[PDB]
Amino acid sequence: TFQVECVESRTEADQGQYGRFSIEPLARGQGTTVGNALRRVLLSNLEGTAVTAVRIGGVNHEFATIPGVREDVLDILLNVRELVVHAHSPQPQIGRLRVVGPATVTAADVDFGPEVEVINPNHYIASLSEGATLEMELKVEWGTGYRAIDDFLQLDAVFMPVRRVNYSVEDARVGTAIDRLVLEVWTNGSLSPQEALSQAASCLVALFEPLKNVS
Amino acid sequence: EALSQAASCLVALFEPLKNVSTPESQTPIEDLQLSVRAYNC
DNA sequence: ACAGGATAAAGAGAGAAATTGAGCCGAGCTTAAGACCTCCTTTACCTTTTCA
Repeated sequence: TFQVECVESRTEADQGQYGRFSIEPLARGQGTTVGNALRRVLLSNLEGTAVTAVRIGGVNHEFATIPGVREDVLDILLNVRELVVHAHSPQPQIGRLRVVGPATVTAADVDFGPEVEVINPNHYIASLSEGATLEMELKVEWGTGYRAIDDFLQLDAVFMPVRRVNYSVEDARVGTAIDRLVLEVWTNGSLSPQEALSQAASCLVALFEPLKNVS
Repeated sequence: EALSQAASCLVALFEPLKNVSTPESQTPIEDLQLSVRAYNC
């Protein structure tokens, strides 16, 4: 019997949200149990969307250049691996970019479908000079956890909605040994930290439920 | 039964985090129809 | 060390004083209910002003 209270919530400019929760009173040793389980589930067992592959018109390898584009293929790939998207359908989607001329290519230029929302609309991707056309095709998939790899260039997508999890255990002794959990959650903005916390708790409850009524 | 009790404790531990995260009394005393004396006091 | 001698300063003996506490009382004191007299309020109806 405890009470979870969001002490603080923020929305950093990069659209990355932050939250801190105080959970108390917890019995001695339960703070670490809850904190570690929540951290593992949040960072490893939440679903999210990320750019899995990309095709660029004019190149064929990661170590290649694009005439008139300040960055090369590698810089664009790294700038796109951190592009944050959120899909409303379990079906993989394809977005198309075709900016041209002097321009700063940001996330807003990607023509995703109605089912894909770019969390940060101004996310630097490339900088085109005069008489340059950047033709790009991005593929968005549904996955969990950072996933390194072994036509379309395969990418090491970051499916994680949650960016960072920290927890600390204090002592709320009034006058036994009671504990208090302080949980800090940084999310990339695709989910609020309260939605990420709710989904992590749902996964844990679903894991521990069948271990109760039989064995 | 210890495995069952431990699982029950865990489920009860993570349950609160699953989804947690009258017109007559507003009447001004003028409508009480008090005596002018009581009202004024 | 031990014995004798001189002395003053500190105990025992008693009653008489002064307190003292103890019972046994009724005089002082408190409590509660009811009645009961000033002071005040507010009304209903006026009279008495200043003015168009």
